[PDB]
Amino acid sequence: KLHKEPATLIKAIDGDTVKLMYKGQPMTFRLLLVDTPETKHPKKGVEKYGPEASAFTKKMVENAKKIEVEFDKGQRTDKYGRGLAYIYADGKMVNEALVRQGLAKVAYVYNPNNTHEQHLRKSEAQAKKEKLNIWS
Repeated sequence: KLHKEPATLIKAIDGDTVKLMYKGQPMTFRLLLVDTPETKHPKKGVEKYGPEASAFTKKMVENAKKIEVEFDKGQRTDKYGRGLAYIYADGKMVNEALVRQGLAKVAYVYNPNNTHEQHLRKSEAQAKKEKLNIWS
C-alpha cells in the first residue's frame, strides 16, 4: 500500500516539477502521471497554458500548510534524478488538481507507477467535457 510522507517546499519550478526538502535532502520532484504545458520545455520553449499550469502548481504548494509526497510502487527517481511522486497540498493531490482544471493531460503510462491512473483519467474526461483551458 502507498503512504504519504512529509516534505518541505523549497521552490516550485514548473507546472510538473517542484523542488522539495525530502528526508533532509533537497530534491527535484516530477509529478507522476501528468504532462503539463511547459514554460521551460527543451525544444518548444513556453507553450500555451504553460504560465497558467506553472502559476497554479506554485499557488497550490506555496499556500499549503502541509506538503506530502506519496511514492508509487515502482522506481522512485527517474533517469534525471528526479523523485517521481504524487504531491499532496493539504490533502489535495496537486497532480489531480491540474488535470481537473484542464491544465494537464494524463501522461502515457505503462511502467509500475500507475496506481492512480484511472482516477486521473476520470478527472481529465470531466475537464475535457467541461471544455476547460487546454480543452477549450
